Amino acid sequence: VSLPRMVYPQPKVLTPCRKDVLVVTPWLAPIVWEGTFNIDILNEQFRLQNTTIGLTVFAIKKYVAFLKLFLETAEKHFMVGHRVHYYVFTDQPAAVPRVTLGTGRQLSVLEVRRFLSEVDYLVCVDVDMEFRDHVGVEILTPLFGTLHPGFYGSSREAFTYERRPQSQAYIPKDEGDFYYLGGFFGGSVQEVQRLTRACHQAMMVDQANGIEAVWHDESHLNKYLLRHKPTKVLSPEYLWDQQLLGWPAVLRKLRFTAVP
Ligand SMILES: [Hg+2]
Ligand SMILES: [Hg+2]
Ligand SMILES: [Hg+2]
Repeated sequence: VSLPRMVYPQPKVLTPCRKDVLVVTPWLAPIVWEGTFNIDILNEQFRLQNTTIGLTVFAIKKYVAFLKLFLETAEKHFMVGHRVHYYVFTDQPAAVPRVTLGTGRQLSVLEVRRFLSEVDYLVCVDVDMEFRDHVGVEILTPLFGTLHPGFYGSSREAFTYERRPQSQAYIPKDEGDFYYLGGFFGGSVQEVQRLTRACHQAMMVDQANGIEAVWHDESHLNKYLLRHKPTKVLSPEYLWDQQLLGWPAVLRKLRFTAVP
């Protein structure tokens, strides 16, 4: 459907949006930084499609204690205005806190195909986190990864990829675009299921061969995103640790952060 009339600042062809950072990958995927997007335009596009976003978290054992702050802050910052379905995977269904949700937002508790019928996009994150600023439809795309906040300025030789050729997650020293985080990725339901299927299969082959990748699921994620380039990449605004890394000039917003 057509966008409505909208009044906003004209984009300037001869003024870059950011001169301090890379805003597009060599495969022409945007790298999402503050200042690259007009959220009013994007909200319109995604609302006109009545987009539903699934947000998945695993909260096992002691980690169920992090759900309250996670969900409360998500209510304030994650996809506000859009349909959201939270999926909490937990071994303790009765310990899930009763958090008040905005309209159009729901939570399912899954004790430890349906995703295809219930949501358009899946976003997969860690529970021991909090939202501190806007995380919205600017991230949505067929497949996205997030730049690890400890490695975004590193050479590829310094990336902590799996370096043993015996592992399915093996990446040699001369290969690699970025170091993506295991704790924040997503995409269309189809692409996320493809990713998780590929990673599960690679992990089985490694297990059969007596090897475990150096950073586990993150190592396999990195191999997958090397071979299947993400259609957007999120900047470290989208997963930061202020205690460990401070607040550099390059970060105009800290959107989603570690909870000590
Ligand atoms: Hg997921
Ligand atoms: Hg896996
Ligand atoms: Hg993976």
